[PDB]
Amino acid sequence: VKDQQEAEKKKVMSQEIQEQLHKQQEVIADKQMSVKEDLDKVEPAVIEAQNAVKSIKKQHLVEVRSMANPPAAVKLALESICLLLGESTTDWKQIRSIIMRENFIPTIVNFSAEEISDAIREKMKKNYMSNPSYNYEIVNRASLACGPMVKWAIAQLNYADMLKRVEPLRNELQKLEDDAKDNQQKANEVEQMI
Repeated sequence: VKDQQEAEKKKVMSQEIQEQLHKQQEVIADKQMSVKEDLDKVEPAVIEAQNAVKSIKKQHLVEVRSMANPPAAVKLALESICLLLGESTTDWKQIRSIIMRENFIPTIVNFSAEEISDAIREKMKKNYMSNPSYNYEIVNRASLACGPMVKWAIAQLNYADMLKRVEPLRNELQKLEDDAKDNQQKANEVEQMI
């Protein structure tokens, strides 16, 4: 009778612990659903960036390849994507060689800034946050040859700010979803033990 009273006290404590773990799991599941909405926003923003990538004309790329003395606005617009791939050269005679090469088109197709280094991106942020060319009005006025590709560059830098935010949010979600599932399994195991 004393051993059964001690086991009954241990069972009531484990019952209260199992209730607290079930409430903690429900709070974790609510936090997981809130970061899931953030993850859905980031996935549509990535999809919009991919749609901007698809919005490329083959003719518009070679207008840049056939341009020998361009407006200074479109010259800076290609300097935006020059160092994105990692070319520090700024002369137009020398930078038209990367534009001229055929490696230039498929690299724009599969491109991701998730793999792009933070340090080079920081250089892409510092230089291009001062640009009149970054303003979608200067490029459009200068040419519609640089309109869509510059629109893709703008999308990508906005995507990188959204991404500092996204790596934090997704890290939170992986932790929140994993903690919610582990808390639910633990809640089931403790309810079975109770």
